[PDB]
Amino acid sequence: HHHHHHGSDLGKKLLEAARAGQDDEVRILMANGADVNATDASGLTPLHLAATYGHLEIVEVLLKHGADVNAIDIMGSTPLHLAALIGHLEIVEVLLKHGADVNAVDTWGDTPLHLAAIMGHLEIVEVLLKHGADVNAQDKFGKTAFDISIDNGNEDLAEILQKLN
Repeated sequence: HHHHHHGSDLGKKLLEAARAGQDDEVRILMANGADVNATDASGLTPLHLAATYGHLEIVEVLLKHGADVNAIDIMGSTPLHLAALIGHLEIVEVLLKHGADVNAVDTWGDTPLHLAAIMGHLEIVEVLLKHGADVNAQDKFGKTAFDISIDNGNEDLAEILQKLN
């Protein structure tokens, strides 16, 4: 007649804390048994959510506790894709330092470089390239980061990418 914590429920709470920036709750939930790699049918893990929503401390805490840096969600996105899309530079850097795959592709063949390019995140583009992003990478639509940048009128970025390559 021993009762136990409800693991699924602690995982759901950990997802909530990671997206909302509740850094102490992240630590407490894992201490009580929450799966660092918890998810739901979306495949967004706590690390995906912390990377999307810009929570640097939480990204660090989750990685220390064994989060999969290269987890993929139902869209094929890794945490690095999401930090690159939303524009969280410091998190891009931390993910790369922990082994994030700089040329990971999502379900449409886009790399983090492609996503930083559409949103015009110049500093992130530079860090990705320094860490090995393939500037010539083509997504499933045949497009490079250069193509995406000029298609969206990101002329400062397109001018940079055209010199590389």
